[PDB]
Amino acid sequence: ELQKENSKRWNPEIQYTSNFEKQTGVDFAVDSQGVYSEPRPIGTRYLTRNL
Amino acid sequence: DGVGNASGNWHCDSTWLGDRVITTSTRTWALPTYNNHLYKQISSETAGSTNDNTYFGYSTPWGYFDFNRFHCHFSPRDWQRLINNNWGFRPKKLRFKLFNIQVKEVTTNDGVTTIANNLTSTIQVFSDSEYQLPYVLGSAHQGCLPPFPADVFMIPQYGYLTLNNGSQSVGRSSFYCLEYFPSQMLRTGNNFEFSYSFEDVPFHSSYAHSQSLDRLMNPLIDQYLYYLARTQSNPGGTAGNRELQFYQGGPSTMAEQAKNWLPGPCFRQQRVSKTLDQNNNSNFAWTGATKYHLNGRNSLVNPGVAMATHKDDEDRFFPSSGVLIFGKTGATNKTTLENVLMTNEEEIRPTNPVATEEYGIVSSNLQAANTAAQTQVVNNQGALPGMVWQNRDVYLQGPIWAKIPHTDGNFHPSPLMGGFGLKHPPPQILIKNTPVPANPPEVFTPAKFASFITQYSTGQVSVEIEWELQKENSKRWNPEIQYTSNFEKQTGVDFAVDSQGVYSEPRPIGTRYLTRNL
Amino acid sequence: DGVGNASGNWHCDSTWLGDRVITTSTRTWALPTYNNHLYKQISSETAGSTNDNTYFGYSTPWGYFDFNRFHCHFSPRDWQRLINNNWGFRPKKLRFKLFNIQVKEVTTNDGVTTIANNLTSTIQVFSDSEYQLPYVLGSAHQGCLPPFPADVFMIPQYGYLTLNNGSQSVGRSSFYCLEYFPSQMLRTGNNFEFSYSFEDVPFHSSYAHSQSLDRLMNPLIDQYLYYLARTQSNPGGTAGNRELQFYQGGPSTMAEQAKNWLPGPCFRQQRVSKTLDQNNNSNFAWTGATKYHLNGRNSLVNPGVAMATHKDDEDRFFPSSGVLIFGKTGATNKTTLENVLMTNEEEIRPTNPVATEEYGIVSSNLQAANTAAQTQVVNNQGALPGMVWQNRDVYLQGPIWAKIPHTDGNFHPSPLMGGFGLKHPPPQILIKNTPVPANPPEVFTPAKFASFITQYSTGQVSVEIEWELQKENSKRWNPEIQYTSNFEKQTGVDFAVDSQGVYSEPRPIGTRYLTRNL
Amino acid sequence: SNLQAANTAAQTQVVNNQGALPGMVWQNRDVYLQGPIWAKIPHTDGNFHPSP
Amino acid sequence: HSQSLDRLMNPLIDQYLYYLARTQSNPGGTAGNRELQFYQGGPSTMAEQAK
Amino acid sequence: NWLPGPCFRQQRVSKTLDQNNNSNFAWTGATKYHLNGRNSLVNPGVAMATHK
Repeated sequence: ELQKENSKRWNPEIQYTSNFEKQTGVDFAVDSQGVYSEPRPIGTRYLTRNL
Repeated sequence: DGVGNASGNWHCDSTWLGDRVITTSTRTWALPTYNNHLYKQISSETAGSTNDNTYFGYSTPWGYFDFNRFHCHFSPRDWQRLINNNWGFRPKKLRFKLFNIQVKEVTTNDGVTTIANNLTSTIQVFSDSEYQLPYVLGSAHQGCLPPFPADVFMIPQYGYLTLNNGSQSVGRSSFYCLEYFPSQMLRTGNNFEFSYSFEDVPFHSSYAHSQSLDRLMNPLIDQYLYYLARTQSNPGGTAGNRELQFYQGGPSTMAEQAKNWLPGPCFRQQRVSKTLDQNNNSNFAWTGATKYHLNGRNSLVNPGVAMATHKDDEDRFFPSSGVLIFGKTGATNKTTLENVLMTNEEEIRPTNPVATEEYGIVSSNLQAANTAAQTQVVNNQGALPGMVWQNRDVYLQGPIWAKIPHTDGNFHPSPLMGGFGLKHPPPQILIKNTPVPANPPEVFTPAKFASFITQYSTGQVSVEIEWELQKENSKRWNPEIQYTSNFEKQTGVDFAVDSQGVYSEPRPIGTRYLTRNL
Repeated sequence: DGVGNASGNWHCDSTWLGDRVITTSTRTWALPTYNNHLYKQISSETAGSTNDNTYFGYSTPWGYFDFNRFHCHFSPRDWQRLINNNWGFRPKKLRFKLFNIQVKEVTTNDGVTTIANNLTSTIQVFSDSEYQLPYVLGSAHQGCLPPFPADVFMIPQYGYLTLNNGSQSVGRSSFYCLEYFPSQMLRTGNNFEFSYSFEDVPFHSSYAHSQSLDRLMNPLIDQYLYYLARTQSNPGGTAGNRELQFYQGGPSTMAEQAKNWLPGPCFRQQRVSKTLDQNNNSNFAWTGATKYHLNGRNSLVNPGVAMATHKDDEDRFFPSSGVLIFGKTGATNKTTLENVLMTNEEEIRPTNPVATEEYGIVSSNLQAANTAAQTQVVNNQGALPGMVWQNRDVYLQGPIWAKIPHTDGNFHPSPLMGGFGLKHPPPQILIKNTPVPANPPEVFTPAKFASFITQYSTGQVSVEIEWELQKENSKRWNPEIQYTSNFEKQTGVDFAVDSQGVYSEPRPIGTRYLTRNL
Repeated sequence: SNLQAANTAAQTQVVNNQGALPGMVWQNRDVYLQGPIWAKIPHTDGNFHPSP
Repeated sequence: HSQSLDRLMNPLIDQYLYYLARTQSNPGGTAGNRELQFYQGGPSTMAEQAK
Repeated sequence: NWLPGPCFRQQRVSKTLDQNNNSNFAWTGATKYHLNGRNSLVNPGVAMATHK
């Protein structure tokens, strides 16, 4: 069950995003040998809210 | 609904109806233009304040209405009725109105100022009934409806703060435009209205306990439980050798008896006397205070956990920052002791620990044949299974409610200044003058418009609340303590005006007069 | 409907409802008197402009409303929602209102200016819902509803141009009187309204392709088709004699494989670097530009066919006139490079050719035993059977729509600045102050009346649009690129006000963030 | 830590641990794509804010 | 959260509650003798305010 | 995921007279609380285990 956000913030928020520049491999994919890997940890607290 | 028609009447009244009381209030307000119709970023850089005082935020051109004080609704005679005859109370319903709107334009010239009516200007009002804006109420700010009904008041300016790193902002700072809401526009001849329901909340305790927590036994019978009395049986001299002796519950040894209930938590503060030749010759209002620490900043614990002010026979003492302090009539922001009014929470001495003393004593080691026992003083203590405690009182000139912060966990969410803690409190009402531009040039310019006509507005406001009463059901035989007026002659009446026309309140009035068996 | 009654409320909001989003906006305007209630003929003779700049037209006393920009309707947070979660969108319905009208008279005297209310003056509004007047919108003019809702704006003056021969007119030049239309007159207490339906139009592509057009094969298998590989079989030395050798589709030779689809058309422009010590020491902003030729005049190709800005690793380059350029906060009309904001169309590199490079190579002759082969570089190319291409992106601070010219033929009528091309666009709304003559003489004169009272008017405007969303349906396993805010500390917030009260937009924001398999 | 007087300076003590006090508000720990989802609360007589 | 717990006030208005500011009123030198002085909630003193 | 309960540590006393210290500490070295200027033995208090 999802709880949707209902914010009146005027300016844009912080969002989780992928890399933009060139690398040797893709994050969250396999390498030339067939091994899956996860680069970093990903949390959940990106949107904001008035305490 | 025109220029020559009133859109509301005056309603100031009180109606006691058994288990309910209904109050109604009406006042006259005035609203200037704030910030020149601009939003402005504010910071602590202008202040040159310290790291603890560092802040980053915004200021807006809107005002807001504030009636979060008991004297906005109760007159002193009504407060006396309530606190002398009831054990508890709480709010039920609210109703709000704005009527008889007037808008004026101001022209200054040659040092002569003129004022005329503007019949076609509007104002903008809305309620934040979904709690999307920062809730700025509930911080004990000035700008309330005045206690005396014949007084005219000025509406305060609205602003807020967001996250900062020094005098900087961070990527999580939020900016808010209030014009991004739906508002209702009012010319003269229009009015505004809304109603609200209070969620279910506990009654405020308007009583004092008439027993103490360590004296809940029968003083004539003994107990069937033993306690360790002696360890070194001394027959009279130094020849006392080891022996274990256990006693039986007795009336004289009230303390040496099994109990069932502990006192509440503590956060021990510094003691300060009302005698300058009793306090230490040093400045320790900040270095020796009680603080908390959050994100590299310090902040005074003010007022904090509800504790008793002083013990028996020690009324001249008080904690550094553990009481509410109001000011007498016409005081400055920087003031001495004979011009302030301090409260007393010494009616909760039966259950809550004294603020300036320690909680208790615990052990620190394990004694042996050749090691004496050791103890350690407990100057702070959180919740333990078995604890009971009271809350802080409310005053005729104090706050009514606070908004509980939306978090994952809280613990006993009573606001520490006193009042009713609400997850969905009465919403903020914001009001503004609609800008009227002066004459623009006759050739188009994209430059930002900045020439305006000076305006302000005035009108009437009313607010009405229904409260639920809890009546007392006591079998006390002898008479009780009651709040009462003076009997002897003075120069003036308390809670009235003087020869110059100034209203004043002499003392603070609490609620805990009737008693109750703990 | 009187002097003391508001005829509308404030409505600024957004409502996301699944496959639709509805936006609403309200602003405050001011309208001066233009031209002294006169129509005037204008020409390039006063300018002393060149043959290319020669023009002949008219100017009118009417103003007009303009909201053909995305930030008139979307706030930056809403634009972020839209571009981070959707593959496409398009407009559906429109609604327009004008309310709370106020008219004022201005008296100047002794250097003292006074302003009073005129309760019996009117204004004149109408919509050109049959498209009989020249459509002046859709040329990226200033005079829009401001991006920040708390800003007051001035309405622009309306005029148009017709056919000219130098600074002269010809027998086919058209003059237009706007009073020759039916309008609606509004005193204070009246309001105005109309609605419109958008014709059926394609969704805007809010995605970037994740494959390229020359890489649509399987990289493990070979083809069943041969291509000519060698012509002079060289066994290692200069003794190579004639021989025809054909190869088979291989993974290494991706380019040497039969395909099915060509890139789009091109109109190759000049390359300009962001390094002054990399650009040539000469002025070539006009002599070496890309132009078209129409009726003896030249005109810059600006911005023109949608092409990619730069190739890989070459982000410091850009075409001379092949991108959109906005200005930072508070810039003049003549400006240097560190005060402008340039866009990047490099996300259409998978299908569209780079702007500053050539299309391809073709042959020029017929080789023989004693004639070497020759080629020729193709710097321009129209449509060929097999071509696929993308359109230019839209920006939060760019235009929304354009009117397609009524002609006999067009080709892919997407407007070259970006947006939705419409044969029946939202009509122009024109507004004017009704003239109030001063006191005439007391003896009749046929001479033309020329004494008027100075007036201007102010009021509120609102506009509401409903958009249709196309949701994304992707099976990508790894995460996508998303527009995001800064994370570290700065002095101010992006898309907010500074300490002086000025709103500003730091960067341009496009729409192509999510991806899609070509 | 003490009670100051005319001839006694004030003293303090640093609080390195603290349980629940009336008035406290707090957040919980975040969850991660590669972390646990749930835990079983132990069957006892009392708990306090049983978030794992 | 986009606000902090010690910054939930309005930064333009003052409070109607006093706090103990000084104990040894120093007129500038070492001749400061005992005196109790109470202040009023101010924007600069965010920490010195009832919460 | 789970911590033990609260504590109010008390003095240890052995059932061997030649193991307990040669002194009377049934009141001076006890565990008390303080309420309105009076002291009172914490008896029995928070539920804790008797011995290890």
